[PDB]
Amino acid sequence: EYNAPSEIKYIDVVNTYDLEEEASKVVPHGGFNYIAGASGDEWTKRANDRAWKHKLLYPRLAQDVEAPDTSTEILGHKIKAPFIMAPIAAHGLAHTTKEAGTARAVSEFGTIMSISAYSGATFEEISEGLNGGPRWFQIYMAKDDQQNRDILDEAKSDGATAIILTADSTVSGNRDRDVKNKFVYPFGMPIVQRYLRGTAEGMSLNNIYGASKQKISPRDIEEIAAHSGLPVFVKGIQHPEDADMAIKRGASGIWVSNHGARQLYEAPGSFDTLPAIAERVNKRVPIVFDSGVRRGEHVAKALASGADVVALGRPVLFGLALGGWQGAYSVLDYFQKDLTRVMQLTGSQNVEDLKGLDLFDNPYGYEY
Amino acid sequence: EYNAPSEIKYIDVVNTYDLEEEASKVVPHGGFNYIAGASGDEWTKRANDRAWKHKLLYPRLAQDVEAPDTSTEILGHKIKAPFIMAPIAAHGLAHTTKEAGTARAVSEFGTIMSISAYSGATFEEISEGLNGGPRWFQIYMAKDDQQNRDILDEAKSDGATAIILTADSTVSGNRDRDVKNKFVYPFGMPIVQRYLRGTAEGMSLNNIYGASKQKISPRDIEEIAAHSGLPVFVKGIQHPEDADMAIKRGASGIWVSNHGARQLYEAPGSFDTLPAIAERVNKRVPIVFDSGVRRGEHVAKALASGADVVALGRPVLFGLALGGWQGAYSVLDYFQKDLTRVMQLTGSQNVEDLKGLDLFDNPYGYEY
Ligand SMILES: Cc1cc2nc3c(=O)[nH]c(=O)nc-3n(C[C@H](O)[C@H](O)[C@H](O)COP(=O)(O)O)c2cc1C
Ligand SMILES: Cc1cc2nc3c(=O)[nH]c(=O)nc-3n(C[C@H](O)[C@H](O)[C@H](O)COP(=O)(O)O)c2cc1C
Repeated sequence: EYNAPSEIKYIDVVNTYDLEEEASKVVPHGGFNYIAGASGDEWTKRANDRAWKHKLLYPRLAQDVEAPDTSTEILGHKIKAPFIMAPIAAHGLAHTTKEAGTARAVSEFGTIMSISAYSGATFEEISEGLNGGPRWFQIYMAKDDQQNRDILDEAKSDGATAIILTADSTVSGNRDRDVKNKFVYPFGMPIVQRYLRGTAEGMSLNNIYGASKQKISPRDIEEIAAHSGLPVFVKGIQHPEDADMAIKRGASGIWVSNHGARQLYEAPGSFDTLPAIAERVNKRVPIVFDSGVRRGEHVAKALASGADVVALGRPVLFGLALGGWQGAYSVLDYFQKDLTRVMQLTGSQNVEDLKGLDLFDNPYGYEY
Repeated sequence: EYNAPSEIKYIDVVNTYDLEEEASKVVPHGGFNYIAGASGDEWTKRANDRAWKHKLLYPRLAQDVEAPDTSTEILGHKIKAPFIMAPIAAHGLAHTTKEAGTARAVSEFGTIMSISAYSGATFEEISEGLNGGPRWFQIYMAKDDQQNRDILDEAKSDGATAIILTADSTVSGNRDRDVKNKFVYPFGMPIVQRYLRGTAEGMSLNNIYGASKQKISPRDIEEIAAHSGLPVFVKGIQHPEDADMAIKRGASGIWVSNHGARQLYEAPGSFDTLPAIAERVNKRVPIVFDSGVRRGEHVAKALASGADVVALGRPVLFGLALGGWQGAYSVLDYFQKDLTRVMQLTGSQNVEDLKGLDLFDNPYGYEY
């Protein structure tokens, strides 16, 4: 009973904020609000966005720069721009082509697709979209150790070159939109088919987050690392002590995130947590940053603040919310062009130069 | 004319500070004061030392650590401990075995030897002491481009795997001890003789530095890197902007140093400059730190603050004075054992763990 959009077209992206309102006049109310919403009254989602005004870019003059190069390398992948696709469940809420549609955009653009444990697409559907493109697999710890062995084997057979252990979701955030809407996922998770015992449709949202491992410990990071023989990112980190713990427990990367503000409420905007984590990590492993990236300036500010790449989420999905629809390859291309402008105006010839930018401290915050 | 010590023996190093007074009993007065002294009234040499009290280590308990590993890697060299030998002129002022004695200690210990352009030993004599051990060559640039190509070609043919461009000595520091003692070198410098016309023997350091290039520019960093095809460190950096510049001009490493306080007077202690430089470098290239390292705690604090390795200077030369290669070796062994203790008490199993340490800010400074 779910009428997702199915039209395929390029979009002229002026900015990613307008993509949210664009789509809701076939684009189902409950699924839109599942994608767009966040915990509580969404103050921490607003914080993710307003945090970018805390540290401001300087234009830099006569820097001897032209035709900036956005390419970078992470864990042996050369990628077209320093952004990857974040792992997101249930892309079928946004478009009938679901994760296969996103994978084709990501692969055709030339970056890394992160595949959610809660994908609505089969791997063979996602694989058809990827057409050999690089992919990382995101897992939740299962209570059942055999389920963890089986899903790590699945990801490795499926050509994953890293595992993303999302650790910030041991229970659901207080997602008021989903509660008020009495939102139920309308389709299955053909990858985690080994846990929910009864039915997937008969479980709303509280019973599925509950279904996964709550008692994750550093030993789980050690055991994923040992079993997989792949680099493991720990995703959801906001406190520097968790970054040190994760690296000591064998993580190969730190993924700074608050899950798009969909988890803990009345927490900091994700960008505000990044410098303290980067200083603690002190180059030991690569850092991925997400939660609120909407502009080229945000990609630059994350790199200047210690991230190696950012991950994109909601703007890429925007095949849905509020008005008439937009989000895909056009969105990836927008971010690459947007970043190229920012590189030219900050004196940055290449992605390494972005990592050396000094930012202006704005103590007044958003209202200035 | 100059009766340097010649005895070869191991020494029991309680601390490296006591080596200074002990070396003053065996090294002729002029040469001793050339090694020990610094600019002006030595306030910035004292600052180098007192800066270590600005950021204090925490003991950490129940950290599940035993038998810490001090090994690390820099620019594809596995080394026994995260310290290398700093390039120091004229080792024959300390011991008759001169740079060959230092080279033997460094290669026997298992780290990298840095060769001063103002060595009193030939590449051949140093090569014999190294017995295949890794070496980096420190250039004091000639004004003549062809002499630079020749020096660089000789160093690379001798087996250099990096070039160190020392840029902080375009003129001498105000070294009052050497002025008062009317210090002149008592022997020749075979590597740079080509541009001294005569011999370094009987020359002041003013006149030797005066022969090297004053008008060093970013183009010089580019041209050394292009000609050598070796990674180039820029040495003497204390301001983060020079780090950004050096990297944009093709440096493969930043070497944070104030030359052991022998150059600009009434400048900060070197360790106080490190964090700002590390934050600006932001992982782009490796950082070597020097100027005042005397204890294992100093090695740990440098790594915690963004350095990949430190370079050792005066203490090693004082060891050479007191025991030739075995005395110099005794000092390197002291630093390795000293660091191992500090790793155990800080909860550090390996060198990467040291990079993740938080330090206590001491705003009272030395007198507390
Ligand atoms: C609709 C939606 C579903 C998500 N599902 C997952 C998930 O399955 N796995 C996961 O690790 N994170 C998940 N996240 C979090 C994202 O990986 C990412 O952290 C977030 O989208 C970044 O915030 P932004 O999209 O507002 O920039 C989801 C986020 C959204 C918006
Ligand atoms: C006696 C002496 C001679 C030095 N000669 C050189 C030199 O030839 N080349 C160079 O790059 N630095 C030279 N330096 C600086 C060292 O590389 C290094 O920065 C310094 O020894 C670090 O300070 P510390 O020994 O007090 O810890 C010299 C230092 C000393 C003590």
